[PDB]
Amino acid sequence: GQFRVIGPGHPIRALVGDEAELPCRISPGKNATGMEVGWYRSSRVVHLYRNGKDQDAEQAPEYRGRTELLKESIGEGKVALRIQNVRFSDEGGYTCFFRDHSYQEEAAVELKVEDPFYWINPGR
Repeated sequence: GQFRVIGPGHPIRALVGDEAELPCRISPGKNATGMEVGWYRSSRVVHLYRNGKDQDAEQAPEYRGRTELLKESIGEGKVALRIQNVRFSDEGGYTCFFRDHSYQEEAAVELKVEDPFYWINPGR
């Protein structure tokens, strides 16, 4: 009962090739700089932050060099996962979590993907 984790509450929409930012915050708001904060696929680790820095060695391959965790507001308990070069396999559910020692809470976030160039390279 220390805190709950809340997402945007509605799907984030992105076009193929765009960057997409998925937000998550702890409530009540408090400093999350010292917590483990992660994102996984709804499990496959999309991005993980712990001990003050992104843990590159702990994320999956389909996301290496393709993610960022925006931490400008982490001192207020807010973060956003930025996925670069969105593609259809990125569509769907994500789980964001915040862990403070033995306590962990999470939220579900959805990404919807539209291909603005759906008409290219037909017939093969």
